[PDB]
Amino acid sequence: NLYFQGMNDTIARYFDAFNAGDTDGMLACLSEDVAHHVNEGNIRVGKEKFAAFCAHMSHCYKEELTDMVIFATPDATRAAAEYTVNGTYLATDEGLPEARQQSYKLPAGSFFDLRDGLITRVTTYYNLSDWIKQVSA
Amino acid sequence: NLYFQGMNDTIARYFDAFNAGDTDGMLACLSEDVAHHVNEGNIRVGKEKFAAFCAHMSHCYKEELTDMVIFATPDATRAAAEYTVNGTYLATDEGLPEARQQSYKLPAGSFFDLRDGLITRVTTYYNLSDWIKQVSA
Ligand SMILES: [Ca+2]
Repeated sequence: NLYFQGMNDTIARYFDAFNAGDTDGMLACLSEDVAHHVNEGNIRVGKEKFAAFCAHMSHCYKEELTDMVIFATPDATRAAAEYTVNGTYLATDEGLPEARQQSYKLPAGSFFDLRDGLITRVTTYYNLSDWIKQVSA
Repeated sequence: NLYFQGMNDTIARYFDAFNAGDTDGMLACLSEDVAHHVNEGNIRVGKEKFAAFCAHMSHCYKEELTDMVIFATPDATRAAAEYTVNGTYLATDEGLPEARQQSYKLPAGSFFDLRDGLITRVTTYYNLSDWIKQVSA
């Protein structure tokens, strides 16, 4: 059971870009065939969809990630991170509770597939019911 | 880029025990103060609760985990695992759909804290909406 940094630098860049509000930096970390596995949702393929997804998030939420742990990996083609999402609910996300600038804080995690240093798959996990409880009410 | 070896394979033992249906083996991987995060509002602490929880699972589901990838930190105090859950829904779990021996397959992920080689925290995520869709079919 050997572990190393693998392609973790890409994962670091990705999250750093997120915290900077830099979608361009995030997109730069992704392969053209990127499969985004939406929590409690569907699988969205490609950068056009990803950019749209980011825009949507940018409208609804203002967030910063803290307590970031990017795990050592047994395989350069895989990665994992656990962290804390801190945010403000700026504008109502369709189907979710009404936004009134609620403050929230939630544990989260992400798993990835990589190919040659680019993320080919991203799966983000968090407890949606927990979040809903915080913003409802 | 250097490597390290995680010699104490507590996480692997834990999942191996799970697969073998050996709750004793799972319990042995945990600290007396283990915090089982079902959700924010519901953190079950200790081995008595965990054993009851396994009995509950044992009643409702039969599952095997495959495609296991385990991640670590150099200090050995944090870990993550991504895998595939393959099961049969044996008996109804309160608030979930009716059990009819439906088969299901879905990805899942777990995050752990460890101290002195024992699991002190366990959190597991998966696409619940997807699961519900699968068993409702
Ligand atoms: Ca046993």
